[PDB]
Amino acid sequence: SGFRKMAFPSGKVEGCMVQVTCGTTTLNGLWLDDVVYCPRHVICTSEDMLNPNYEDLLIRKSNHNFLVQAGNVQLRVIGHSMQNCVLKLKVDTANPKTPKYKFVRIQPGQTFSVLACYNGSPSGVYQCAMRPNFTIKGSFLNGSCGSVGFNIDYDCVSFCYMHHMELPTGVHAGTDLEGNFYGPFVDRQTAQAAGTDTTITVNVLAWLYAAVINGDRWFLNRFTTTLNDFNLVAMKYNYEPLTQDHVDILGPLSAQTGIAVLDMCASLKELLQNGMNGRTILGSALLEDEFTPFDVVRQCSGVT
Amino acid sequence: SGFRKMAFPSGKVEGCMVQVTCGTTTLNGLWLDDVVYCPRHVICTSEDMLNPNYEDLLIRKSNHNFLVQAGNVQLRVIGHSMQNCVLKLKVDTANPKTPKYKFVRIQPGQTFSVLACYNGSPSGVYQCAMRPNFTIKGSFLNGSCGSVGFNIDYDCVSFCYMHHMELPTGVHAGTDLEGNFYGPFVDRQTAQAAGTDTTITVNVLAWLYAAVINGDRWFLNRFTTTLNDFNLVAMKYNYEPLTQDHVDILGPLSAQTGIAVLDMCASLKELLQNGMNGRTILGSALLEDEFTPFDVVRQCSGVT
Ligand SMILES: N#CCOc1ccccc1C(=O)NCc1cnsc1
Ligand SMILES: N#CCOc1ccccc1C(=O)NCc1cnsc1
Repeated sequence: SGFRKMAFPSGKVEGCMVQVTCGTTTLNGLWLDDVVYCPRHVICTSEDMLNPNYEDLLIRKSNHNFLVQAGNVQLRVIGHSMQNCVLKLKVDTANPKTPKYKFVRIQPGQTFSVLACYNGSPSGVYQCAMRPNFTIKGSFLNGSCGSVGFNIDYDCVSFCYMHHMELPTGVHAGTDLEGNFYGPFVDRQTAQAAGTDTTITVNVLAWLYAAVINGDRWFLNRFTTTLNDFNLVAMKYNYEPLTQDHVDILGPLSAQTGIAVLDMCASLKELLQNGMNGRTILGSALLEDEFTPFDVVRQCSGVT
Repeated sequence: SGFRKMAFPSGKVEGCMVQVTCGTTTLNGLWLDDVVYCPRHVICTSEDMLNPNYEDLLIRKSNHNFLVQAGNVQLRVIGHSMQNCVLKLKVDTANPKTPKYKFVRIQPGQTFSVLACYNGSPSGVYQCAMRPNFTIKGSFLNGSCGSVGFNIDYDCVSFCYMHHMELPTGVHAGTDLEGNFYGPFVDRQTAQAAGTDTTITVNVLAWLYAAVINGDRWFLNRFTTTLNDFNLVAMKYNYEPLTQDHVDILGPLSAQTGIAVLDMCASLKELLQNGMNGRTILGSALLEDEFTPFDVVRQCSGVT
């Protein structure tokens, strides 16, 4: 019993964190096999950040200009390339701590763990979610660029995110491990406002099932609704539209608790229309949306 | 920018997790040097849990009865002892992944990271706090016993907690690494109700400073208070009394933000007397108390 914002064990990802220096800029890199992956803005100076031409800037850089340090030992750069907004630094040594891995581009609503690093060293681990506006509400300071988001399936690490920047509103933007940004963000110091931060409806439902399982049942009501009715209510409150796909994904939670998905929707509907009235659900005074139906099933079953 | 419930990187602790089996019971163990530490209720059967005499139960167990498995390889038990509520299994091999470590008994209000394990394998990491009633609001299922709480200071892991049980109210009880329970809990299936779960006042103040630093300032008011006045308000709301020691601990946060500790207390006082009025602080609708003044300083400065 008990429900917590749980991150994956970070050991496998710690073994990949390196420090990348180019000129005076120092950020983090991800070392998998003989390749070190890092944000391309490592090649920029504070004067370049406003409007950089990365192709032009990269002409001035050679293999010896990128200083890669794994722990306290220097890695030899035998090649470099730019793929979208990341740099791939071919080193002469394969990372001996390289776990089994995949590079996946996740959808908004999916959650992942972030290993926050500074100067190639891990400082903390926390759980995140790709917001519907393609931002992440991380906790990142200057020098955190290069830190990665990830999911683990027993022994395989699926890298999904790499941190690149903080928007003027304090939220975060980054790429997948192919260098493609999530959303419309560009790696330059320009006007980039985020879109509507809507609530992940399927994740709030999953978190309501996690509360029923753990004993919090005060919010269960005598009502039901239809998908269309609930969606009219969800539109008003800036909640993502719930689809039949989301209902099917909530299937094993509905099955375990014996509460039909549309019944839980009518509970969510009343909570939106009436508030919590000073009460709490899983020790939280607001409707949590950063646990997927999969995270609930994993945490509640004990998947290792 | 951004403030998250951040856990320490778990790699160093993952390298210590082993599986301990005694008869039909299987729980987790912590392998440091040539010693495997685990809860003593590993020697109990479901029939013993009601009223066990661990000294008597232990007479029937020999070195070969405790099956220690580090990863997929078996560890040889060359000795066993009981220290309070833990068992120390002397193995023939020192753990080659033993980090620098200390065993510390923490006070209530202190926070730590938990590495939740099942069958010796880590499944998740989250941040906890020793509640003022000596319980922890963890996320633990059957077989999670043996999972440990910890803090890291650069390279040294301070082990502070080992999970032992779940009280009938769904909260958790456990020991320090010497086997001494936090609070009055006993490792038996008996009536054990928790005391008042008061709010950690110094941690709410620290979290209010973390919000000011990160841009959330709506709650800052034109008022101030005295320690005695604030404490009368804190008594009413089941908040821990604030001491001059807590004021001094909040010194660097007060210094960085330029907001006197007693001014932040009057902000906390108004928030307690008037509620949040549907607003949020650091994306939370309730006053967070599981970040110490040290955690705020660490997260906001980027200590690796
Ligand atoms: N605002 C802002 C940028 O500062 C940061 C704050 C938090 C996390 C990362 C950075 C960071 O180091 N970005 C560097 C950068 C990215 N694209 S052009 C320069
Ligand atoms: N209620 C209850 C116990 O079940 C648990 C739930 C969550 C975490 C641990 C346990 C657990 O395995 N305790 C075993 C135990 C501890 N002392 S006598 C038997």
